[PDB]
Amino acid sequence: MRALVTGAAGFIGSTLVDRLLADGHSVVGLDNFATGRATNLEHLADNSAHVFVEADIVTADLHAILEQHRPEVVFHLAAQIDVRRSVADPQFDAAVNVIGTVRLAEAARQTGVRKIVHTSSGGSIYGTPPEYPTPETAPTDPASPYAAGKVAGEIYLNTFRHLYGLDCSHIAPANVYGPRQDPHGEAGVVAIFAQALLSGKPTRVFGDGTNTRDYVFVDDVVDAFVRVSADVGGGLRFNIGTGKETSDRQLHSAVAAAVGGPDDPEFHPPRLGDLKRSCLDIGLAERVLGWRPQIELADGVRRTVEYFRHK
Amino acid sequence: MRALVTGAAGFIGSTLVDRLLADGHSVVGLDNFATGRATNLEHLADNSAHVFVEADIVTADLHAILEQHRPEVVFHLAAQIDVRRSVADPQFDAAVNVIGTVRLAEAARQTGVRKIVHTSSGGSIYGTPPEYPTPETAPTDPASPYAAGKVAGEIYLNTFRHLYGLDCSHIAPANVYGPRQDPHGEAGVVAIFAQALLSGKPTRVFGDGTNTRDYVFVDDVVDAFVRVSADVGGGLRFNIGTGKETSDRQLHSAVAAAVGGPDDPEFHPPRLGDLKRSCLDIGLAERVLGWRPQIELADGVRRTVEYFRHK
Ligand SMILES: NC(=O)c1ccc[n+]([C@@H]2O[C@H](COP(=O)([O-])OP(=O)(O)OC[C@H]3O[C@@H](n4cnc5c(N)ncnc54)[C@H](O)[C@@H]3O)[C@@H](O)[C@H]2O)c1
Ligand SMILES: NC(=O)c1ccc[n+]([C@@H]2O[C@H](COP(=O)([O-])OP(=O)(O)OC[C@H]3O[C@@H](n4cnc5c(N)ncnc54)[C@H](O)[C@@H]3O)[C@@H](O)[C@H]2O)c1
Ligand SMILES: CC(=O)N[C@H]1[C@@H](OP(=O)(O)OP(=O)(O)OC[C@H]2O[C@@H](n3ccc(=O)[nH]c3=O)[C@H](O)[C@@H]2O)O[C@H](CO)[C@H](O)[C@@H]1O
Ligand SMILES: CC(=O)N[C@H]1[C@@H](OP(=O)(O)OP(=O)(O)OC[C@H]2O[C@@H](n3ccc(=O)[nH]c3=O)[C@H](O)[C@@H]2O)O[C@H](CO)[C@H](O)[C@@H]1O
Repeated sequence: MRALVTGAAGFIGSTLVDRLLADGHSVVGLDNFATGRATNLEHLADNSAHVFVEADIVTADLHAILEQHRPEVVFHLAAQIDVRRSVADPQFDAAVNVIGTVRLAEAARQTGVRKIVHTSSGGSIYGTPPEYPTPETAPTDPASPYAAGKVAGEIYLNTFRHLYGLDCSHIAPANVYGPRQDPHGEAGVVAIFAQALLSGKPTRVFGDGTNTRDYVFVDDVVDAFVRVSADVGGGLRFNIGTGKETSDRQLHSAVAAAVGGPDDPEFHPPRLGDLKRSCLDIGLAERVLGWRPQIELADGVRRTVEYFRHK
Repeated sequence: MRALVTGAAGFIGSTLVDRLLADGHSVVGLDNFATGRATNLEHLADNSAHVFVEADIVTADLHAILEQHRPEVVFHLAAQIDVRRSVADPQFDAAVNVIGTVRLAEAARQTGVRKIVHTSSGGSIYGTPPEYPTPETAPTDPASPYAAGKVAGEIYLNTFRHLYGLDCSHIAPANVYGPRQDPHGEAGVVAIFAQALLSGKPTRVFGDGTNTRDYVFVDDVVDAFVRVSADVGGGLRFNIGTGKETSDRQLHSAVAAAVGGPDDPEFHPPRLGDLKRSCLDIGLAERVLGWRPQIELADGVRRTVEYFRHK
């Protein structure tokens, strides 16, 4: 197939590009390097099955781009990713995550694209649901602008599906970690911890450290994207996680172990916009896509620390 | 109270301004005249309790405006209102209806505003719903970009409510009609019919004329805004309608009978994005707010025709 990946210079995006190429697809990457990194794609310089387009999804002529490249599937991973940043500038977050998605859908519906695979946020969209692990049937209740824009994006794509029959599915990951996650990013606790502990710099947890997340390895997430790209799960969201909770404090201990040395984080005040608890029910992805996560946290953390050592 | 009404130069907006003035409130009207008309407010030239601000919610410094006027309640009626226009340019519709709402909320949460009363769209947000009349508990399923943006607007305001305790309620009217509705657009069937039939100009219905809507009179809708402005229904949507379905053809007959001319509309192709049926369950507004619609269609049509006769 011809595939186009927005956010392709990023952590999950670049990993997805690699998988698609390995599966024998031709892949257009698109990114504006807001948070992405050239080194994430540098290995592809001589691969003729890959073409990279620098473009801002907010302002670029996406119609022209899609008309030129004719992707069958668009994997949409370009986004403002930081919850705290979304609180500080909700307009900017909404422009990238909502307007950007709308512009892409409008371009795609006119250029013969079969399907857009959206990236939602399984971690943030549910808020404080009565059910953990949380199924997709649980009402959304975003408590950050980031979460709100992600929901908004799903809704718009569902709208384009009704209007034009432009197919869509929403990949809703939990907390994704692994090789290529930015060590110096504002988000990405595993990368942050690995970076800090390997350089013997201070680390911190927020609140009393009891916040929980559902940590899912990047390769597992990438596999879900691939599975959902087919003519399946139309207009549906799929939670992509492990369905297991790890506290901030427990994760610190797990990274500290893999790195070796001290397990002694500082305790800082809670961050406005951050949920206290997150855990995804992944039953639908299994029943519908045949998808199951392969990597357990211990194994994944090893692989991640391994990566950060080599760099 | 100190009120601010966005979309104040518009149909519902100007009518709401009048009501708030009549109730003894001070009112700041805000509009950019995208679809609003100065003539809707000209009667206030020498009214001592209204001040007008010409501003675009997408780009103006709303922070400074709200800082100056310190409104307790913002009635948010500024929007791109045409479903077909939203299909033709979903980006523009999203910019006004989503980005504008976000900018407003972000300004409001910083300027001590107590509550934003949002205008959703009870007619469009449910798409094709499971049942008619449709209650607020029915899932949203927008099938036009306009509908999608209204849903997104609700969600963002709920988010700001979580973040900052900036209160919000969502007025979700059906199909509003009455004096001051612009007769020169493609939206606002009652006004379009009334002016055309009065002038002996051609009229049209779309498809086979069987589309139904729930026609609710502007004065009733305005009363709902007033009631919900108090500390009641935080984070909730209220359907505002009559719970009665009238077909396009039936509506044309009603307007023609009031005008007194022929009842012979042209039939034009169906409009992409337009739902076939709309009917709202108004039980929640009745219980919580004590709101009930007073004006039946026949009465409302008469009042509307008479406004256009003398204008
Ligand atoms: N990492 C997680 O835990 C996680 C889980 C759920 C959702 N997500 C979603 O996954 C996607 C990828 O995130 P990531 O973890 O790889 O982070 P990332 O920052 O590495 O990737 C995001 C990419 O989008 C690009 N981008 C941002 N704004 C853009 C714009 N206006 N135009 C073009 N490109 C733009 C960035 O430059 C970057 O390369 C995002 O949609 C994110 O919201 C991430
Ligand atoms: N008429 C209906 O049947 C109905 C029912 C449900 C929802 N609504 C909502 O009610 C509200 C009022 O609509 P209406 O029927 O009075 O239509 P209208 O066009 O008369 O009023 C909308 C007003 O918003 C203003 N506006 C638009 N974009 C703006 C911007 N960027 N900055 C500032 N002002 C801007 C317009 O100039 C206009 O005065 C809208 O939010 C509409 O979506 C209407
Ligand atoms: C629950 C939730 O909304 N999850 C989403 C959110 O992740 P988060 O915003 O939760 O990601 P993050 O890596 O910033 O935080 C994860 C966890 O680690 C903790 N922490 C973080 C940094 C640090 O130095 N120390 C520390 O303890 C933090 O308190 C939290 O409980 O955004 C991601 C994109 O960026 C994804 O969309 C996730 O699905
Ligand atoms: C069901 C629905 O989504 N309703 C919403 C939508 O109204 P609509 O988009 O339904 O409003 P409209 O006045 O454009 O059309 C109402 C009805 O009148 C018919 N018609 C219209 C014009 C004409 O010349 N002849 C004719 O027959 C049309 O086929 C439709 O069935 O948008 C409004 C804002 O603008 C509100 O948000 C409404 O809640």
